[PDB]
This record gives sequence, C-alpha cells and structure tokens, in this order.
Amino acid sequence: VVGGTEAQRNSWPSQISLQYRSGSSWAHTCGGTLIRQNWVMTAAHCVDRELTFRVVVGEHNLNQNNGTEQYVGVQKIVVHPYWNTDDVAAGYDIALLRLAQSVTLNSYVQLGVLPRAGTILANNSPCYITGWGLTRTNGQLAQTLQQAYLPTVDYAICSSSSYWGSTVKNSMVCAGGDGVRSGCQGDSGGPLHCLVNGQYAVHGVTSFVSRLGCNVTRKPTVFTRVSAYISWINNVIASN
Ligand SMILES: [Ca+2]
Repeated sequence: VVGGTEAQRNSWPSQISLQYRSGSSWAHTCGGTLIRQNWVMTAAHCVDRELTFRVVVGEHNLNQNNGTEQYVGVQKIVVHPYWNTDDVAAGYDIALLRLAQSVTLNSYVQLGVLPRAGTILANNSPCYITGWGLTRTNGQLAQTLQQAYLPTVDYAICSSSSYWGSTVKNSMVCAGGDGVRSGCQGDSGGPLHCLVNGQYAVHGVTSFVSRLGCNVTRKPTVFTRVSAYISWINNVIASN
C-alpha cells in the first residue's frame, strides 16, 4: 500500500497473508480474505505458479510474533475456469483456496462480509485497501498492515480514455487514482473494504496497477468486482 497508515491490530480481521516456501523460509506474496473457516478468496494471478503455499490468519507484523497468528496449509486451489495468465485485463482474477484445516475465529480472525450479487457502488464510495505490499513503487514490503482510504471511480469514468480505457471491464472496481495512495505488488488478492449501510463489506480483490508505477494519477488501482462472482463462489464452496 503506497501512502498508507498502519492499521490497528483488530481493525480488518478478515485479512490474511498468502505466503510461499522460499528455501527453508516462508515469504509473503499476496493478500487474501477469509470467507469461511476453511476458505480463502484471493487473485488467480497469485496462484498461477507452481509454489508451495500457506495462509496466515491473525497476522499484524510480518517479521515479529504477534501472539495471535494461526498458520495453515492450502489443500486445494480452484482458479476461475476463464482466467488467462497472459491477459489480466480480460478479468476473472479470482481464486478460492480450501485450507488444510478450519481456523478459530476471535477478535483477530473473522470472516469477511461479501456484497449481495450484482451490487455496484456509487462514484466516490468510501473504501479502504489493506495489505502488506510495497509501500513505494519498486520499494519494499511493509512490516505492519497498512491501510489507505481509496474512494471508488465508477465504470463510466474509469473506462474513459484519460483513465483506463478498454483495459477495465464492468467486472472490475476502480478505486483511488490520486497519485498519492494505491495498492502495489504484494497487495494483490487482498480486500477492498467499502462502507455499505453501516457495515464494511469486501467489494474488491486487488488485481492490477499501471506498468508505469503503483501510485499513478488517473490510474486507479483495479479490483476484481466481488459482486460479479457470488454464484461462482458459492457453487465452488458447495461442491468442494
Ligand atoms: Ca507476526
């Protein structure tokens, strides 16, 4: 997250860290949201590769013990059937992970609330992005969970030529674009929490930013629109 602030430990308890085995260590690669006790939602491009993955719930500081973590393996990865590793702009940047065990819910560890199917936000709706991804373009990961206020940019404005053009589809949410605050590599797969009727619901999955750089004026961070996938989500979860 570029231009963020540290989150309080218990602000965003649906946030997870998606980590892969790197020698004999585990490094952060992506975020994700806990959607059931044994199901994580993340981006398809995070799990494109042949790596060994783990999920950390209850994480606040990547580098230090919090006293709250639960560490769990990934049993099955289900990527969306239309996802094409060579075209992120085509969309379907969404993957569901069945974990090796159920996690225990507590104040650090809660499920993420998902929008009702078809839901579209108004322009300039209040949302926060969270993640441990790079805090500058070509910079480094954060140690502690950062948040940024990142208001929405509706489709008519986001698919306008000054913004994203035809690169963004109606199956995506756009948020931010102020040049100062954004998502960045390592935030991918993570939540966009948006305030709706007094409750924060996860409306996005962080997908892509500009090749020019993470915080680019009029290149808002782009999200997979969670409300476009609600039937797919539930169909996966019933059947696995
Ligand atoms: Ca920790």
